[PDB]
Amino acid sequence: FPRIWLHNLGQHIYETYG
Repeated sequence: FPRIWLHNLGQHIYETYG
């Protein structure tokens, strides 16, 4: 489940387009 540490990685993308 992406909910694991794979979920915090999605937050990085936001900074790239933030």
